[PDB]
Amino acid sequence: SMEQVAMELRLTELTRLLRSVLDQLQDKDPARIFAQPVSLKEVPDYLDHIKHPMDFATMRKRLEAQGYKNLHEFEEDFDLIIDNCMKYNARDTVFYRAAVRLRDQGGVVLRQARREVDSIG
Repeated sequence: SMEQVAMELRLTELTRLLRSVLDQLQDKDPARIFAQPVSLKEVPDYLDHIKHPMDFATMRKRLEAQGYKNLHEFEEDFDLIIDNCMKYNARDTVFYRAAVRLRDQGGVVLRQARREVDSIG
């Protein structure tokens, strides 16, 4: 149908905008702490602690399959990255601190993203 195509074009354009958001958030992680999944070879107990691991490469795979239907879904995954880290790592660690700084800096980007998603529809 033509309606199905129009819906698909909307999803494609959301995917465009989420890719730009993802790039901007990942620049706020210059140490690349959140770039890849926590290695289960190197942290063998991780899944005992963290039930839904997340990282920027995993988000990018979902994004490129157009697997985010709305900004809420994308933010859910970003918040997992931060929240998983702040639970597994203690306050005094470079990991925890990196997450706090990513959260704080990403907030600004996500605030305007929400306006753009609503604005463009």
